[PDB]
Amino acid sequence: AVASYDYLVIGGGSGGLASARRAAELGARAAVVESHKLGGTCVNVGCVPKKVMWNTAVHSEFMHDHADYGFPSCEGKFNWRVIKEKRDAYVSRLNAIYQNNLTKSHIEIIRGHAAFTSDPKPTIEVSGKKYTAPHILIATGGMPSTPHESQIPGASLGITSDGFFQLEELPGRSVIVGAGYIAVEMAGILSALGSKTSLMIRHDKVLRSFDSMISTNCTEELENAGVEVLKFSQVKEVKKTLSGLEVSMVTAVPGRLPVMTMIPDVDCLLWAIGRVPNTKDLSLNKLGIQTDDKGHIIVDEFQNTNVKGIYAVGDVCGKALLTPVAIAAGRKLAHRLFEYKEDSKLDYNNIPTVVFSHPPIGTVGLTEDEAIHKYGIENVKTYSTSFTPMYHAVTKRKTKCVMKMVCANKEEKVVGIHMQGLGCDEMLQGFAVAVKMGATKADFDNTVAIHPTSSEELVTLR
Amino acid sequence: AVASYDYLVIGGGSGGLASARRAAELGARAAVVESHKLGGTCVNVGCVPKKVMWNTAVHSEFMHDHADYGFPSCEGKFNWRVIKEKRDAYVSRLNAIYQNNLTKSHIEIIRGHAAFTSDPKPTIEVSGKKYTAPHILIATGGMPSTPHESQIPGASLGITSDGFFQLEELPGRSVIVGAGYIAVEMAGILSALGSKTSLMIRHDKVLRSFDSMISTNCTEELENAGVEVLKFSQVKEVKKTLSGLEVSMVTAVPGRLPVMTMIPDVDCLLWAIGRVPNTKDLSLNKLGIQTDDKGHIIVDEFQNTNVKGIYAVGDVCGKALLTPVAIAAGRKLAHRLFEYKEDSKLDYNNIPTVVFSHPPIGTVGLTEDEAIHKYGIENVKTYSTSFTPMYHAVTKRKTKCVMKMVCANKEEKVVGIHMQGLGCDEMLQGFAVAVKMGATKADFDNTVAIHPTSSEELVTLR
Ligand SMILES: Cc1cc2nc3c(=O)[nH]c(=O)nc-3n(C[C@H](O)[C@H](O)[C@H](O)COP(=O)(O)OP(=O)(O)OC[C@H]3O[C@@H](n4cnc5c(N)ncnc54)[C@H](O)[C@@H]3O)c2cc1C
Ligand SMILES: Cc1cc2nc3c(=O)[nH]c(=O)nc-3n(C[C@H](O)[C@H](O)[C@H](O)COP(=O)(O)OP(=O)(O)OC[C@H]3O[C@@H](n4cnc5c(N)ncnc54)[C@H](O)[C@@H]3O)c2cc1C
Ligand SMILES: *SC[C@H](NC(=O)CC[C@H](N)C(=O)O)C(=O)NCC(=O)O
Ligand SMILES: *SC[C@H](NC(=O)CC[C@H](N)C(=O)O)C(=O)NCC(=O)O
Repeated sequence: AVASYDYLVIGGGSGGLASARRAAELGARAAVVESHKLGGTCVNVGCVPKKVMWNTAVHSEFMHDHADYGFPSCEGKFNWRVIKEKRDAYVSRLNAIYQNNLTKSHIEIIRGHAAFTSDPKPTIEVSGKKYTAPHILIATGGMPSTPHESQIPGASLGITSDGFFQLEELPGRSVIVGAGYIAVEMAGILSALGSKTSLMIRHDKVLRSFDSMISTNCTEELENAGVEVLKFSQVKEVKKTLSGLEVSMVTAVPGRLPVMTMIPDVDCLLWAIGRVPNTKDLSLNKLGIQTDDKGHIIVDEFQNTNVKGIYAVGDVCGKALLTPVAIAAGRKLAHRLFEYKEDSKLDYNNIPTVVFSHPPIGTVGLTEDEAIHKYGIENVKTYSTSFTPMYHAVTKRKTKCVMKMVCANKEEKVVGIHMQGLGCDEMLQGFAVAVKMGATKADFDNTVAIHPTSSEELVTLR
Repeated sequence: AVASYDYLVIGGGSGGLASARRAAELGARAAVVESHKLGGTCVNVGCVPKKVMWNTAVHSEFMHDHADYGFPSCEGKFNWRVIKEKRDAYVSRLNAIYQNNLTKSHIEIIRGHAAFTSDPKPTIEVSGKKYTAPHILIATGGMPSTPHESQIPGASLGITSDGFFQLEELPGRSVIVGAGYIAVEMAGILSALGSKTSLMIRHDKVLRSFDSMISTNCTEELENAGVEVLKFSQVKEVKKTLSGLEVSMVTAVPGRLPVMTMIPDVDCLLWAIGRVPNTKDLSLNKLGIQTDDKGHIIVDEFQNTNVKGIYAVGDVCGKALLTPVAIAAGRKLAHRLFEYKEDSKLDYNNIPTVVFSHPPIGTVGLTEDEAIHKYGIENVKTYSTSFTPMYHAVTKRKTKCVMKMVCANKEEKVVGIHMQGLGCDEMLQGFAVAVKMGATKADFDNTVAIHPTSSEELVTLR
């Protein structure tokens, strides 16, 4: 027997939840399949617990300033277990909320692991029961990458971001491998909270896909906060020792000779080297659904797979791996399918990003170099500033704020905004709305500043 | 003898500095007259020292959360003298910077008090020396209002915001009189830093000129932080006592009878009841320059006075009493006069405001009621939310975030944004650029959210 629905969603994370909820608002008879915990990566091992830990780190960093602001110093050690328990309770509250959001919307929850069957009409099986719909969304997300043993013997002795959220104590000594935003965020949290932390990167700077100003500044800020940035460095082997692990590293700086270094007494080795899509056990081959060589589901601009009636959104597709992107793509898809809006799709240009470094980073649009490639060097003008926020006027510890505006053509259309500094996490959203609207530099300069803030610096560049 | 300039600016605060510096860039031979300290109210007794004290208060409030975030509590008393000295040093650094900005621009600094003379050609005298120009800008600012003794005997025993910045110790007991932003900010700082604080207001709520949602929320947040809000209350008399002052108050709540209350043992009585323009000793009558009954210089939309070749900007005109407004009006005036741009003027609509309450307030555009008056009730739609920021997921202390979007007509043009919450101080600027550009609700909803932030709530209202 086969149960039929209007909409079957595989995965109860950001993209699947949002798409199912919007489809149900439009009248669809929907079901969500979930093998683990509702909320997916965002709620359980991603956005939310990361942010709680960032808030904890931020608090610690600021308290380094308590005597400078007139208070007796706070000479106190952090207790990781206290915040771990509170973080876990919050996650549990969210799991309950998202379950209720589906129930209240009359969306069926199917608990178990879905795979496709060979039925020519697309059908899935979950725990030996079959389900079909004219519309099936694959929203199964991804998972952290780990090196293979054949490449890096002992790599399984390391953990990933998933294991980070299972830690019950602060590691004394941490080595984070990677140079992307997850690596940066994890290193900054562990160091702020008192771990002796190193960040191992393949080149000279972190965040190399970001604007050059951000890549440079973020690297410098990491070092100024006490993160040891191990440049031009790669892990060759990991061994268990009486104390933690020993990491064998090769460093090969341009202009120097390669050198092997052992890093002893490592408590936490964290691989933050990429993400792999969760498609291996879906039985995609039974329907000929197209993937790349990494396992990502291939889609068009409307989130269609190569198979009629099958769609994919979110991290499983490998493009713009953010919660709001999964959500927006899922909602736009629901309006296309169930409101019949044939042009409903997500625009992947001008998606804003925040990285929860110390201080945070915000970016939207094109890097300076991307704009030069697109528009021509003679047709791009940048404006930038660097300053110390007035929060630090009275402190011995310092952080900087850097801002860059990238403008194109005679009208100076704002095609990119890039910044790092106190407040940049909350500052970016509104600027992203202006950029999406096609703001020019004149539109910024025509807006009266708010004083005293960091944000006014973006409307007073000259 | 009379020295001639292209541009004479009376007052070296925000408006005068900015206008003189822009005129000099355009080639004007300019001079600034200043009787006290360069930087005016902004640097010396306003924006900057207020913000330092807000940062100090904010730090204190957050440290109330230190144990909840896993650290041993910070059981420590504040030392006002520590931050007072650091604040004063910062002010001195700024005085030196603005002096240098004028010198580097080849702007003459004339030290002393200016007044007009009776010369038919507009001329000023400073320390017995006369100066003239075809263009004279009056940018003399204002000062705090204090009640007259004939109205409130003993009112001179109180202080104003000026005296707040001279305090050398934390008052044990403070009573702040007023219901506008300065009163709110001063009460919140004094209470956060440990003073037993009352805020005395004439009606039921603070910030009555702001959107109703903000007025309500700000009042509630003050009370939840421990500020005693004395509603429907007015000072009748002040007397010196062996301990501080005794404030005689009359309270007259609608539906109840009036009652007299003595408030004993008050260390600081702070009048925050308004601002008066600094025009009494300018000898404006010698040239027939027009003022209102409160002393404000009357201007047109181009900052012209009623006398050819004489202009006014900033607080002396009584409209939109903010530093960036003075600056922008002064710069626009310089382009009009010295670049010959006859349409160069400041648009006073859609000026954004932040109030440094706890948490901060941001607003731009029309209140809901102003929009209903302008557009008609049937043509205004509001969207709002209220939530607890995730910073407080792990804390026993709570603050709320409230947000309101005011939309007009079928297209839902965003004509007002109003919020209070963590981050709102840095969040508003970019939204103000969108509003100034004529954003509609669709423009907001077309912008991809940034997660997890408070700011995303403004682009996901339904
Ligand atoms: C450490 C970390 C920090 C991050 N920080 C941020 C950030 O600050 N902001 C941001 O916007 N993004 C951030 N992200 C990215 C964001 O979490 C992801 O982009 C988003 O969760 C992806 O949503 P999704 O719906 O594609 O997949 P997921 O949320 O991963 O959901 C997929 C769901 O499918 C389920 N599932 C998988 N296969 C099956 C199957 N066959 N049958 C049934 N169920 C199945 C899984 O159990 C899971 O619940 C972060 C991620 C990580 C790991
Ligand atoms: C407590 C407080 C907090 C504030 N908070 C903020 C805030 O957070 N953000 C914001 O944008 N605004 C804030 N403001 C308002 C802002 O400070 C003022 O709007 C701005 O300083 C006004 O600038 P101005 O140039 O008009 O006048 P002023 O800065 O007052 O400058 C006038 C100058 O003229 C000089 N002067 C006066 N008469 C003469 C004379 N005849 N001859 C020579 N010199 C003379 C004075 O000494 C002074 O230096 C605050 C103000 C106060 C008091
Ligand atoms: S961490 C869980 C995610 N929540 C959000 O990203 C907030 C979404 C906004 N409230 C919005 O866009 O409405 C999530 O996965 N949400 C799925 C959902 O259905 O909201
Ligand atoms: S508190 C002194 C004031 N500074 C600002 O308001 C910052 C101004 C911005 N940097 C800008 O608009 O450029 C001030 O009074 N400034 C006068 C000046 O000439 O900047």
